[PDB]
Amino acid sequence: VHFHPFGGVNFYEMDWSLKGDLWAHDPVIAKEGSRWYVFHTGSGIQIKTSEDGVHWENMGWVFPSLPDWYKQYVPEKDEDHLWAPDICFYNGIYYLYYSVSTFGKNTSVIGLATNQTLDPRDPDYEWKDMGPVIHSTASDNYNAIDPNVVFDQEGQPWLSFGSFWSGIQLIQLDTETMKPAAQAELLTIASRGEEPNAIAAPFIVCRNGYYYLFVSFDFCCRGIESTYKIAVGRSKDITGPYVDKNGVSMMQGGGTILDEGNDRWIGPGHCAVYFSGVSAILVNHAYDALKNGEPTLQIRPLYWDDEGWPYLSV
Ligand SMILES: OC[C@@H]1O[C@@H](OC[C@@H]2O[C@@H](OC[C@@H]3O[C@H](O)[C@H](O)[C@H]3O)[C@H](O)[C@H]2O)[C@H](O)[C@H]1O
Ligand SMILES: [Ca+2]
Repeated sequence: VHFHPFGGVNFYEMDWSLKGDLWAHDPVIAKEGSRWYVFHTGSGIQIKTSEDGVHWENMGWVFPSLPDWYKQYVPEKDEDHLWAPDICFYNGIYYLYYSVSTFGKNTSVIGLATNQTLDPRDPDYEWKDMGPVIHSTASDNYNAIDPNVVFDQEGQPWLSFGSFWSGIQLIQLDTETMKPAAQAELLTIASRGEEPNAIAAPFIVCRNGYYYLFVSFDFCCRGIESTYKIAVGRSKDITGPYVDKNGVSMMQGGGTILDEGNDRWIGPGHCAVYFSGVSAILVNHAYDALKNGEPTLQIRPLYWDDEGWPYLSV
């Protein structure tokens, strides 16, 4: 994946029993040179770095504070937390999308920050505030949070996002601005078909002509009472229709469960999928039943069966 490069590494031959600073919620990963980076929900977007991918250490944050334009979309937040960042590399620039919102509301906005590099040791390092990308108001039937960018095979960039309300959205982005055209159409591509509509954190990857939409089912943010589950569906075309192993549409509650968690790692959710050669990994957070339900970073190798469906190794 050109926008999610990982050099010459085989994820299947790596040790993924993490150590270090592992507190994380809604993580994504990137690798530049010999450094690994994890971005996740928190004050101005939290950052962690690693030399091997096993030992992680906190590495500050993207923004010192919240850009002033946030107030145009979200009531004064005594909170300085930015949610669910997404990272991709395009034309020598790193694009970091993130969310600004208030828990339980859809008065939200997805912003964009760019940088020439992820390494603060490099003089070119500077996270630039490139403003809002797309937003939602209380009157809209979608929620503008949980962004994820994916370039289809044709090299066309797309932004998927959404949490509750009508569900998962999809919209084309322009290659020049990496923001949707003013007239781009917003497409709904997945929904539990229930009320509330507990589906969020979309992440799309293309593998052998198929587009896989990974999403999070049910509830986050409740410690040991979280019920998050990772589900997946696929489509021949990026616009859909995405369907699960049973042929059921993801617009009607369809979705093949990849991980529902257990009594030790509660509600695994908000995943990210990355490739390297034939290997792949699944990244997400899960609540630690042994540590007061604290959100913990998880990275596991992700395999694929002969029928083309993903599955985490035992
Ligand atoms: O930091 C994690 C963050 O939260 C995830 O979604 C949780 C929030 O609740 C969602 O809506 C819950 C309820 O459903 C109805 O629509 C009610 O009106 C509403 O309160 C919101 O979309 C989220 O703010 C996100 O996936 C993740 O970014
Ligand atoms: Ca995400």
